[PDB]
Amino acid sequence: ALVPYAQGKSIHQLFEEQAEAFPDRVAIVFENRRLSYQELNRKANQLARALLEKGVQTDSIVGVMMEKSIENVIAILAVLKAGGAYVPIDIEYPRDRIQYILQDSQTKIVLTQKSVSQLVHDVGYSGEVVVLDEEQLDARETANLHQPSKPTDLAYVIYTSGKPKGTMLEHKGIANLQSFFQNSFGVTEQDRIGLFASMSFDVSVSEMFMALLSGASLYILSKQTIHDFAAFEHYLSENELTIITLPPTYLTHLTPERITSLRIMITAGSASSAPLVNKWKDKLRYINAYGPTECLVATIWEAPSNQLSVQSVPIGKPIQNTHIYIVNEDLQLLPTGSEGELCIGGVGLARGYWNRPDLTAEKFVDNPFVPGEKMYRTGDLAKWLTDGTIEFLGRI
Ligand SMILES: C#CCOc1ccc([C@@H](N)CC(=O)NS(=O)(=O)OC[C@H]2O[C@@H](n3cnc4c(N)ncnc43)[C@H](O)[C@@H]2O)cc1
Repeated sequence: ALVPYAQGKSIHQLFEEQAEAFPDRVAIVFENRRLSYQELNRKANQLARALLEKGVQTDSIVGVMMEKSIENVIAILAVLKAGGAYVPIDIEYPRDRIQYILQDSQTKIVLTQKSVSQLVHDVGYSGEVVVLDEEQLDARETANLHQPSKPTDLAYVIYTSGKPKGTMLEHKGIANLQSFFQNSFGVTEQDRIGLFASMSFDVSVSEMFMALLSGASLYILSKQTIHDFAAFEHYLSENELTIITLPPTYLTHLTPERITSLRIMITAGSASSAPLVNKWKDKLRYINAYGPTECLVATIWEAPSNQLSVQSVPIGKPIQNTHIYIVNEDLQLLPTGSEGELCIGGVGLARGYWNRPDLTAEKFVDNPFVPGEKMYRTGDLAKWLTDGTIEFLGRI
């Protein structure tokens, strides 16, 4: 790779390495409960062995219908360790949408919990249902499994909206992001990282593995904490959280003077205004992160430090091992200042859309610039600036 990363390693392999180096460090926090890296890893291994016994294997797609919680993360890690990929199904989606995802994904096994069992019943799911807080796992072996794995194996299928489509992401993209987070944000095991997004929104993937592939601690925010801006600020300050990713629409309601310990604020998913950036960029490192679900994150713009106010907010430059092409309708490259479609190549590109071969071929085209690879057509309008940053301009 152009930029070094842990090539050849799976997500759970990278997590296991952190658990070996930082066994007694806090890995995950939810309300009054927490687990160390060693405890989290052992519990994930016990559940992974149960999942293997039930038949989970390479490119098994496993539904997860759970409340955000420590146990939710145990389940994700266990699916990966068993060799499968997870499909997160937010339990607050409407019943019609849950049923569509279950049917489209063709998953034969759904991981849930006692408080969600009735919803699994009421959506009519006829596959295998594992109620995790009814399974007896404590007696199972806790060592790592070392199942066969390749970086090109599926890691997760996340649905977006035509009809919702299951976007298929492999391990390699997240391995590259481990290296990106450590190089570009300087993430270390000392960091304390909040988890804000729904597990059905791929921001949550970034947040979870930003912590757990670096030895840092992951603080899963409760619904009560998110629902009250003052409670959110108090939680971040009392727990001395150092990194958080937010929608700009949430950030606009927060008070910088009430957050004590953040060193990085990332916004993602929509544009931040220049006045919002100006309000935060001198209190901490403000980062605008852009990307489609089809590659998680594609570009970032960190507001340059110790500079006067900005009047606009670029989406920045491609992250490591990722390439941006701004092209016309004939996929020809445009010069600086010309508006065109933002297209993406790189190690984090999705495999495509689950059981949508024509749509996949339409959106993941042959990369004209790198023979043998694919390039994703985002439908986003953009242009280059002469300083080499990109301006997001809306939809084509
Ligand atoms: C470090 C770190 C993690 O960083 C990220 C960054 C982006 C993502 C996205 N995958 C989140 C997202 O919104 N995905 S989405 O599929 O629901 O929507 C993608 C579209 O949203 C818009 N978008 C998306 N980020 C922007 C933007 N920063 N400005 C302005 N429009 C945007 C563009 O239209 C994208 O094509 C996740 C993690």
